[PDB]
Amino acid sequence: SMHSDLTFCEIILMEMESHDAAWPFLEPVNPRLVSGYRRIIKNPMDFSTMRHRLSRGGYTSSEEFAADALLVFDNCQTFNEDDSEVGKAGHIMRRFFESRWEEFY
Ligand SMILES: CCc1ccc2[nH]c(-c3cnnn3C)nc2c1
Repeated sequence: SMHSDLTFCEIILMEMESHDAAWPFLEPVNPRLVSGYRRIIKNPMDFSTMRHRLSRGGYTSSEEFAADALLVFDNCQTFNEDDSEVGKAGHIMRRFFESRWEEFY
């Protein structure tokens, strides 16, 4: 299970999930709602997958956790136009994440 040294990552992820701009990223991009996603995006990532991976010990380091957070935002900017609702949400969430991360790094 999660090592206590990563509790700060657990908190950041919780805070991300609570943000209104997080709605596109809470669960895996859902083929019932979004077509052609995995055709383009080879490494999907979302906050629920991160939350479960973190809790079960699937992140050894904060670097691995942050890499998955950045994958959420990188995938979003690959798939979505910057002026789309989901594209804008991704940029909000990247800034929110980086601002919390930079309190530690
Ligand atoms: C469950 C509600 C919902 C509906 C549409 C969505 N679209 C995206 C998304 C994420 N990254 N790219 N897209 C297009 N998340 C969504 C969530």
